[PDB]
Amino acid sequence: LPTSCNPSDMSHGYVTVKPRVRLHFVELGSGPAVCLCHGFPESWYSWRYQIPALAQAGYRVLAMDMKGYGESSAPPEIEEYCMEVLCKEMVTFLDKLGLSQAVFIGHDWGGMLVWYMALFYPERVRAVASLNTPFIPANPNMSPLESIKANPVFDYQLYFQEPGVAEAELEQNLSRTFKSLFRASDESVLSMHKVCEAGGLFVNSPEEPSLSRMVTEEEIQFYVQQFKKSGFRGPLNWYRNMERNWKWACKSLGRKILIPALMVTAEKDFVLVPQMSQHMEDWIPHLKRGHIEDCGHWTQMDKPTEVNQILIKWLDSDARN
Ligand SMILES: CCS(=O)(=O)n1ccc2cc(C(=O)NCc3ccc(NS(=O)(=O)C4CC4)cc3C(F)(F)F)ccc21
Repeated sequence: LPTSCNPSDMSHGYVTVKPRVRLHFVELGSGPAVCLCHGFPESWYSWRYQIPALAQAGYRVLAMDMKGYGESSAPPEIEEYCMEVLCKEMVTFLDKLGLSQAVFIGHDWGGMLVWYMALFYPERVRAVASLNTPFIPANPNMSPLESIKANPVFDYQLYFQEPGVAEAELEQNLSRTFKSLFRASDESVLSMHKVCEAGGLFVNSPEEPSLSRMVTEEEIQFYVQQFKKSGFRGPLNWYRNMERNWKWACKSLGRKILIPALMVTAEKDFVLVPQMSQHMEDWIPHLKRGHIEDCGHWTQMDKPTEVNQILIKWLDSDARN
């Protein structure tokens, strides 16, 4: 396994981007700035195996707690977690740190964020990479309800819409929540089908799940502590802005993303499947690719060595000049 991170041994940074919104991050290394942006429901610590490797490779790594998570502010309002707001906060973040650009690397919902940073704020994005999450143009004549409603692997996302409902389930037992979610693809205890009909993500999963081969008890306990601070409302709110996000995305008009870009697919991610990235080169002329076999949704901890190799090779060729 690559070198990991001990939270107590990190430099912790805090930037107040607006009076009630402060973003926390950890920072390691010297060199071009690289901002890592985690997904749902994760932490800066999801990048624990990349942070040392990227610093050693000659980068200044900034690994965020995204809005709603960890030591970052978690306002309760849904609209505080739309992509327009979140992106403009990340621009302010760069402004406050005095960074003209950074490389943005995201996974999951953080991958969605870094694509829209590249699309709308390219002057601030040196280069962009996404783990798992594709860049899909907005169709200015089609409702975000129709698309998700089709693919049955997206049913749990409907369960996540009504405020308070999934929160109660996810907050009931945090240790069970993280052990149930953070599993390799072959170790899954969840069906992402008729979650609503089942009446919950965990209705039919072990009350005392085993520990995945991917994670230690101590690592699970770090997530548990973190989610004691603000719980799951802020995190879930990222899923509750589909219409708002679509309307914003439509404002890009025809425009392409013309900066250096990297799309990394994960063979065993059965939600964010590799095929969803097909034809991204139509919108992103300088796209490069990587692909990780035997890799489920939790890319950084499932295949940390492979992630590190792919990102370092791409950073050295395409982000440093
Ligand atoms: C085309 C972009 S998009 O489709 O709108 N999109 C962009 C980002 C994005 C994220 C999620 C998400 O649920 N991510 C969380 C997630 C994502 C995946 C899985 N598990 S799985 O069943 O896919 C496994 C890989 C086999 C579980 C979970 C969860 F909810 F439990 F945390 C879903 C959709 C997302």
